[PDB]
Amino acid sequence: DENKQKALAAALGQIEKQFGKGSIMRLGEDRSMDVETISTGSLSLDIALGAGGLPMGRIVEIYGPESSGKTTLTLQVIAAAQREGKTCAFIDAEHALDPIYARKLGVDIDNLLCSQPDTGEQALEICDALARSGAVDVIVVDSVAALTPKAEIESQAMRKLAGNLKQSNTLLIFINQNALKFYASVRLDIRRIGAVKEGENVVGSETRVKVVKNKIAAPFKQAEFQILYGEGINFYGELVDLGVKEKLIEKAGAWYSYKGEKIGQGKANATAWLKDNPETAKEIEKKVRELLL
Amino acid sequence: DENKQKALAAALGQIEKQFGKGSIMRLGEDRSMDVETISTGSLSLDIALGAGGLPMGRIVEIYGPESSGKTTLTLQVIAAAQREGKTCAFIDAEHALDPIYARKLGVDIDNLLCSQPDTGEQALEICDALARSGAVDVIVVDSVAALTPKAEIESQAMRKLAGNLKQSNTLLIFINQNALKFYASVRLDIRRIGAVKEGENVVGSETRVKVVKNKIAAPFKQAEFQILYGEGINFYGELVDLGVKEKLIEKAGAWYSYKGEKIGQGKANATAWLKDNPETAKEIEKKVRELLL
Amino acid sequence: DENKQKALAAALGQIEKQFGKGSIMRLGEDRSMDVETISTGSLSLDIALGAGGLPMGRIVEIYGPESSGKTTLTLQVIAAAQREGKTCAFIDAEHALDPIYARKLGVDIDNLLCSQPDTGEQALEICDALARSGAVDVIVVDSVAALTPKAEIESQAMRKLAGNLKQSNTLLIFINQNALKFYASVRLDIRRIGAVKEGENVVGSETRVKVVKNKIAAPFKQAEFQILYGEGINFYGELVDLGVKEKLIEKAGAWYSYKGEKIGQGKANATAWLKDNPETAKEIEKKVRELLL
Amino acid sequence: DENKQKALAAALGQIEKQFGKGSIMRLGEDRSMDVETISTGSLSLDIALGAGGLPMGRIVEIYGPESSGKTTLTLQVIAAAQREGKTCAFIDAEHALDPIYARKLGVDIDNLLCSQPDTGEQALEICDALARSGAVDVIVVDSVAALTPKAEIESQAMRKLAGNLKQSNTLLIFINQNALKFYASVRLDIRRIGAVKEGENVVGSETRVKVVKNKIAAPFKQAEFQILYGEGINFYGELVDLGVKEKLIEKAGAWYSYKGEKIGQGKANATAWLKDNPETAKEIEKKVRELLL
Amino acid sequence: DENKQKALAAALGQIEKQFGKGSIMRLGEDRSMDVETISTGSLSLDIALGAGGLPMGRIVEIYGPESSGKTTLTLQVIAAAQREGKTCAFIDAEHALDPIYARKLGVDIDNLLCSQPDTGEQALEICDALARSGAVDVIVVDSVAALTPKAEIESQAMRKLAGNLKQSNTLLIFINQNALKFYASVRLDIRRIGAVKEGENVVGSETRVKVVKNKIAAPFKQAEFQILYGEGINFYGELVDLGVKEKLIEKAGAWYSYKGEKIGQGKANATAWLKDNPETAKEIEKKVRELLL
Amino acid sequence: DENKQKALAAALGQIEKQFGKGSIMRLGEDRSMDVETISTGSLSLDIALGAGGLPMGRIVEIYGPESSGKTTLTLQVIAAAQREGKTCAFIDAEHALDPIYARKLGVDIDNLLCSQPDTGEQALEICDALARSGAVDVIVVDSVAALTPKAEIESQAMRKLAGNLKQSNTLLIFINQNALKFYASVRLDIRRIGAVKEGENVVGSETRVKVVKNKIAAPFKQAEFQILYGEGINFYGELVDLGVKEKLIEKAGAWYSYKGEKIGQGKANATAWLKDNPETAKEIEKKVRELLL
Ligand SMILES: Nc1ncnc2c1ncn2[C@@H]1O[C@H](COP(=O)(O)OP(=O)(O)O)[C@@H](O)[C@H]1O
Ligand SMILES: Nc1ncnc2c1ncn2[C@@H]1O[C@H](COP(=O)(O)OP(=O)(O)O)[C@@H](O)[C@H]1O
Ligand SMILES: Nc1ncnc2c1ncn2[C@@H]1O[C@H](COP(=O)(O)OP(=O)(O)O)[C@@H](O)[C@H]1O
Ligand SMILES: Nc1ncnc2c1ncn2[C@@H]1O[C@H](COP(=O)(O)OP(=O)(O)O)[C@@H](O)[C@H]1O
Ligand SMILES: Nc1ncnc2c1ncn2[C@@H]1O[C@H](COP(=O)(O)OP(=O)(O)O)[C@@H](O)[C@H]1O
Ligand SMILES: Nc1ncnc2c1ncn2[C@@H]1O[C@H](COP(=O)(O)OP(=O)(O)O)[C@@H](O)[C@H]1O
Ligand SMILES: [Mg+2]
Ligand SMILES: [Mg+2]
Ligand SMILES: [Mg+2]
Ligand SMILES: [Mg+2]
Ligand SMILES: [Mg+2]
Ligand SMILES: [Mg+2]
Ligand SMILES: [Mg+2]
Ligand SMILES: [Mg+2]
Ligand SMILES: [Mg+2]
Ligand SMILES: [Mg+2]
Ligand SMILES: [Mg+2]
Ligand SMILES: [Mg+2]
Ligand SMILES: [Mg+2]
Ligand SMILES: [Mg+2]
Ligand SMILES: [Mg+2]
Ligand SMILES: [Mg+2]
Ligand SMILES: [Mg+2]
Ligand SMILES: [Mg+2]
Ligand SMILES: [Mg+2]
Ligand SMILES: [Mg+2]
Ligand SMILES: [Mg+2]
Ligand SMILES: [Mg+2]
Ligand SMILES: [Mg+2]
Ligand SMILES: [Mg+2]
Repeated sequence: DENKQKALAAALGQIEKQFGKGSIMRLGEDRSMDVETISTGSLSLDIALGAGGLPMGRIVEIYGPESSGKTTLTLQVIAAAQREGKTCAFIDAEHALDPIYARKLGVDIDNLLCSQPDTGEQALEICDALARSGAVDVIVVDSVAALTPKAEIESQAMRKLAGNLKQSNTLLIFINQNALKFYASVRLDIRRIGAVKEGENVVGSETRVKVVKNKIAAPFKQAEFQILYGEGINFYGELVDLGVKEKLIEKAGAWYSYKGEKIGQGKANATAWLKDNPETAKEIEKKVRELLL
Repeated sequence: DENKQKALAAALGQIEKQFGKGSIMRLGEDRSMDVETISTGSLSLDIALGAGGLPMGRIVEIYGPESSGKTTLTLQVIAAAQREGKTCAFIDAEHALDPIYARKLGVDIDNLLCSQPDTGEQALEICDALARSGAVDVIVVDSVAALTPKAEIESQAMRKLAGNLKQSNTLLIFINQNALKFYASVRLDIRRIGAVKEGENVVGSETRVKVVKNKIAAPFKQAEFQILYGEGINFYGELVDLGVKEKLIEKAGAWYSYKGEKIGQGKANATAWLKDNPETAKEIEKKVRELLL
Repeated sequence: DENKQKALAAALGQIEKQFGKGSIMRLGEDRSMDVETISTGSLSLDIALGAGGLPMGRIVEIYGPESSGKTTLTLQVIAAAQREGKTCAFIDAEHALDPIYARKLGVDIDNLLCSQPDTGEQALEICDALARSGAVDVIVVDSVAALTPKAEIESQAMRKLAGNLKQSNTLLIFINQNALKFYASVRLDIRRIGAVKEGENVVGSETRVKVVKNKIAAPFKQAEFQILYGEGINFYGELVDLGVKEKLIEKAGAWYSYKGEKIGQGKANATAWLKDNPETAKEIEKKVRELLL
Repeated sequence: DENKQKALAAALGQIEKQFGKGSIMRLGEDRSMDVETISTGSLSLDIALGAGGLPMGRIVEIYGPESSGKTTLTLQVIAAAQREGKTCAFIDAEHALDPIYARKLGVDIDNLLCSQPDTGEQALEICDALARSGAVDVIVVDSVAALTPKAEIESQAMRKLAGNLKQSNTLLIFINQNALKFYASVRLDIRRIGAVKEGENVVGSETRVKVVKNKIAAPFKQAEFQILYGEGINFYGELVDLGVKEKLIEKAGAWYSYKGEKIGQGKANATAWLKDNPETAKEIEKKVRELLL
Repeated sequence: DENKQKALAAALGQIEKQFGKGSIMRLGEDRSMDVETISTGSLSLDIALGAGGLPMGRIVEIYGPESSGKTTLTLQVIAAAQREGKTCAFIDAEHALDPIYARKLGVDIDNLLCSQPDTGEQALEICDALARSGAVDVIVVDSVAALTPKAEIESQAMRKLAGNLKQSNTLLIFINQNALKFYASVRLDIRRIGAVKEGENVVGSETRVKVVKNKIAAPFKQAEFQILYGEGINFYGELVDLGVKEKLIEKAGAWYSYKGEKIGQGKANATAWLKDNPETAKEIEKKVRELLL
Repeated sequence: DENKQKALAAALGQIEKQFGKGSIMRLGEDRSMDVETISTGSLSLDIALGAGGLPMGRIVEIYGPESSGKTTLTLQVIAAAQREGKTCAFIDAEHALDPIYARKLGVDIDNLLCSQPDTGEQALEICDALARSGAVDVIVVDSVAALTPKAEIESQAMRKLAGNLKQSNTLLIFINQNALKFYASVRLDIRRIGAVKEGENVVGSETRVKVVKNKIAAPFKQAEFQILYGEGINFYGELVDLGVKEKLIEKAGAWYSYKGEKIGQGKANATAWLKDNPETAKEIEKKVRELLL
């Protein structure tokens, strides 16, 4: 019993000492590695990640079918980073960025560095150079599948990239539509699981993200949220549901209320209220994070 | 005659003395090695295994095509072990565990240890460390085919692992989609042999498991059962068929009855009755096991 | 002339005296060594072997591509031996025996001894121990190619094995997919040379076995027969063709007849008739053997 | 001049007296030792050998890559010998003789003596015993490379063998895929130098044999012929070419004619004509031999 | 000074009187012993030999790796000798002479004497008998390494051979792949130092011969030339280079010219011109020899 | 004390008077016999020899494994002698001299006398005749081990040779790969102790020479230097190290400087500078010699 508990603790400790704190974990442990993170723009996903956002200095992979929300997520990560004065770069092989939508999500387009590489090797070399500069905080590559080998147009790189990103504390996200599978500290499976309709017209998509790999906190948690056309992740909608779940917001059938006052009849109205009262929303969000992180 | 019977008995005895009781057996012998086991969650498979479940302290291999039920089986083994207060670990290289489905199968996710190794060598070293701790009862590796060599990403280990697992009495299961082939005490070939439909819609799969290698009891026995989507192995369905086979449950055409009373018209209803009357089901299961083990 | 005939007879006699009766032979001689044999389940192969089956106390090798019929042949040898009350053992390194198919071929699975060795050395030692017991009549090793050396997993043996098998009169068959090449008294090359179709669907395979080495009777004879899925060697089909060849069964174009009566139109129907009239079939088989052996 | 011619003649005569007529020769001399021979089945090779076939009482080596035609040649030698009522033996270590193909080549399989020795020493002892009998005319050993030493399975012999073969006038051919190199009177290098196609399908092989050692006539001559699948050496094709070369058969562009009459348009048709008119073919063959031997 | 010059001249003279003119030499002396020679077929090698070819009545050794050009050289020596009406003999232990290639090199195959000895002792005795005849001008032994001692198959000879060859003025060349090392008057080290390609395909080999021992003229000179497949030594190519070196042929960058006229652009074309204009080539060759010999 | 010092001085003096100045010495004495010498081409070895080079009129032995640098050393001795107008002879039994390499080392090949003796006795007699001429300054015999006795091919000499060499003041070096051991005044043990690489490719060998016997100065000193392929002993490299050792050249970490100016960064560059500025190099060399000799 106690003897076995001590033997297990020691064994797990030796494993962590040899391979790192995130090398083995109990799926239910409420502990996370002390790591600097950048918000994904989704409250439920920041919670599912355990650390409250994506880890700096690491490689992250986000994959899923076209239109599942990969680009939207990375643009919101960039916006979050830029708000904190961080320098971001976008390595593009898709040729599909919409600056109007990006600005809507909060991205400072004017200060976003961008490269549209001729070959996959050039793209990786540019990433490594930005990584080695110690002056770039976030790099987004969209997408992996578009990176065509030079030889074709006419593993070793990943190892060096990972090392350089770690040394400079640079977060790098690969959007994908074994090297990456193994070098990534976080891998996200994102998919559209339904449509959001304001009556009879489709205005967005119901989205689900599974954290299939997580080396900074317990893996396999999931997040669900809506992505509204031209607006991005419906953060306040997530806050309504999580506020209720943590018993910070009461739901009397269809009426939602906070601290004894109604904020809206129906999730849509409750969401709008939080959005129009950001100072209070920030307090609820802060409370939710303290409880679930 | 008698002289030859004694010569054969002595020869087989010498073989067993030199290489172990399971080194040679008569395929029809109703004897099994005294070994501690953990249920697979399938009554027919526990029977096919001869010992009533998978043997602790040994290496087991379960292989078959994608979606044949390998993960489902290992999760039900984990659930069975945890119910008995055993400590389990999941070494993942697939990045595909669904905790919602796992909890449905009975797994205590919160207490499940999990590791997502960077390389095949790291995965094996972690297994060995858990094995040497003497504090881990069940280790599941999913999957063998995903374990990529470090050198690639940028036999000797099996021998030590097997020895350590034996010393600590730790069961280790490798999911695969010559080292393993020879070090494993039990090897299971699992495959989907049909679809289960509740009318016009597919709700599960007809499954067949062949015990192709068994060093704890006679090999080559087979098990057949259904795996229902979101529910796992249809144990009560197996109990209906085995109860009838052992003449514990009578089948009057389409009506099934127990001790003179009808439990259901059609296998589906009979199955539901056993499921809703677990105390009686446990008695029938106990009877079946005593007769076939 | 006569002087040369006597000189040749004496020389051949001296060779046989020094190395054994089967050390030299005329390929056309209708003489075979007096040796106890076990049927292969194929009438044409028993004939091609010259002695009417495989020789007890000797080593036999059967090799050919996967699915050529090696296992089927050895299972039918086991069934034939068991029918005569002989004790058989199956040394398995393939982990692929199907007891349902085996029982269909006539094998008494319950009484079949089985070993699934960890290493090639262990397998050979088990064979030798069974050989030295004087209580095992037939040993089948499947397969040679799967016997991995212990050193790898982490000639001298053949000599002793051959001697022990001879002393106990134990037949041992090695299934293979220079030691064996030279120690074997019979070596069979088996291959699939076509498909058998009952209309538009494949129901079996056309098979050809060449006796490439034979130390008990003249080598190089061949046998041709069908192996039907789930049924094994089509013995009665061979009997139809051989009965006709030896003029015991008449064939009037498409109609086959025996002793003035039609047994079937087309080989398939004639085969079915013999199968349903075993007492007569046994007489024809006996006649064929007396004529060709 | 004349003095030097006489000195050379005397010196060569002394050499021959001391070591044998074939100890030294002028490569262009049209003289051959009076020796009994057996045809190889190839007209060009019988010519290249100088004596018209292989010499009895001597050792011959035929070597070349697999499928070059070694076995085919030896089987045709056996057929030629048997046609003359000679007794032949086949010492086999290859376990690959096809009696159907052999009969096609003219071999009297029923009367062919055969031995499949356990060791290289046993094979040589059997050869020597057959050699000493004075009752065996031709011995073929296939192959040298397969003769494994007893010690391994668990020069002095060649000297005695050669002496015994000489005394009994027995021809012995070793098929190989320094002892032999030096004891052999004839050594043949055979190789496939192309494919023979009847349109778009391969039906045979273009073959070339070099007489690299010849102690009965001038060495280094070459022979070229085709070996057709299932038929053996295309003798009549050689006869067409040699008949033309010796101006016995005229070739008017594509039309071949004999004694003023066309026998075929194209080598294939001319060959067929000779084959269908053997009595005339034999006369042409006889003429060619008288001119080139 | 002068006194020392006279003392040295006398000492060297006494040495030569006691051991022979070639017993000591100045490496740069442009003097050679008056000896009859036979061309090697290589202009640069005849020059490197100092005497203009190999010396008659002496023993010569030519050694080097397989395919370096040893046989080619000896065949060209034989061709040169035969052109002058000399009688040549080939003592073969290699069994590899190609008469087609030999005729291409100029060898009169029909008149070439050949022996294929059973033992090394027999080969040497045959050489000695040919040597003592006084009727053989050139003897080539290929090869030394193949001469196996009789005792094995089941110095003193060299001394007698050398004496007999000297008395009859017979040149003997040993091809090798201390007796010979010391009895030989000339020893040649030949090796392939590159490939000759007519574009992208290999058509020959770049060859280098070092005169490591020379008792008829200064040793250690070297020769470089090409050996073209099926053609032998590229003599005209050597003539182009030597003609230029001796300023008999002018080279204006890539254009070669003789007596004011262009003979070709590039060495290949210049070579072809000399080959097609042999009467002029012979004059240039004669000039080169007079200057370098 | 003083009495003992005088007794020792007298005793050593009597020994020297009776057997020669070099019959006994203090290993540390900085005195050497007044003897004419010829440089070895190695500055460190000339220093280790004590006299500044090899002594004329004496016998020297240089031995070591193949490729240790024996021939290179003797060729550089010959070059040094010839530069001073001395007459040199090369007695060869190796048949391996490369005149291209020799000229590179400074040897005047054209004026080098050379003999390639048939027997060991002939070689020694030629050496003695050259020795007695009083007109040869340096004789090199390569090698001792190759000198085969006449009797074999089919001490007393050393005594006379030594006497004659002494009388004529002729230096004779025996290259070896008790007579010599005792008659030699200097014996050198040379060996390769490493490889010299210009990056990743081997360009030379690190060499060590031990003066194991020295009758002209204190024995047992050692020399270390590099031998570069195609260039010989790296003299300037030795000068850099010795210049530094004697504080004539300063080394500031990696920078070498002379008289206040940098000559190169790294030994390689410093070496190159001395090589390109021979007039200064000669002054440094002269200084080093005055200090260490
Ligand atoms: N340019 C855009 N303008 C308005 N909405 C957009 C735009 N791009 C994406 N969206 C919204 O985001 C959802 C997911 O798109 P996106 O993040 O581009 O998917 P992915 O990169 O996975 O293909 C869309 O269904 C849409 O509602
Ligand atoms: N996450 C899941 N949710 C619901 N059913 C599942 C889930 N995973 C597996 N199953 C059920 O189990 C069956 C076999 O799946 P699984 O055990 O994952 O196969 P394998 O691991 O061999 O690929 C599926 O066909 C399905 O019915
Ligand atoms: N389990 C089985 N069930 C039904 N038929 C089988 C089975 N195993 C073999 N057969 C039949 O035998 C044929 C040859 O198979 P087998 O004897 O196993 O080949 P091998 O051992 O040479 O690989 C198959 O093509 C099939 O018709
Ligand atoms: N059993 C056979 N049936 C038909 N043709 C054969 C057979 N064996 C050999 N041949 C023919 O002879 C050619 C050479 O075969 P073979 O004499 O066996 O070669 P080797 O003995 O040198 O390996 C083949 O390419 C084929 O055309
Ligand atoms: N039979 C041949 N036919 C065509 N070229 C040949 C032949 N034999 C030799 N050669 C040419 O001569 C070169 C050297 O061969 P050879 O003189 O036989 O070498 P060695 O006797 O030293 O082994 C070959 O690389 C080839 O270009
Ligand atoms: N012919 C040559 N060409 C270029 N370098 C040579 C030559 N001969 C010797 N060397 C150089 O001298 C080193 C020693 O060779 P050498 O003096 O011949 O050794 P030894 O005579 O002791 O066998 C070689 O490792 C090589 O670097
Ligand atoms: Mg670490
Ligand atoms: Mg941890
Ligand atoms: Mg996108
Ligand atoms: Mg561009
Ligand atoms: Mg990681
Ligand atoms: Mg044991
Ligand atoms: Mg047992
Ligand atoms: Mg799975
Ligand atoms: Mg085991
Ligand atoms: Mg016997
Ligand atoms: Mg017999
Ligand atoms: Mg099988
Ligand atoms: Mg045998
Ligand atoms: Mg004789
Ligand atoms: Mg002759
Ligand atoms: Mg063959
Ligand atoms: Mg012979
Ligand atoms: Mg003389
Ligand atoms: Mg001279
Ligand atoms: Mg050659
Ligand atoms: Mg000589
Ligand atoms: Mg003295
Ligand atoms: Mg002294
Ligand atoms: Mg040397």
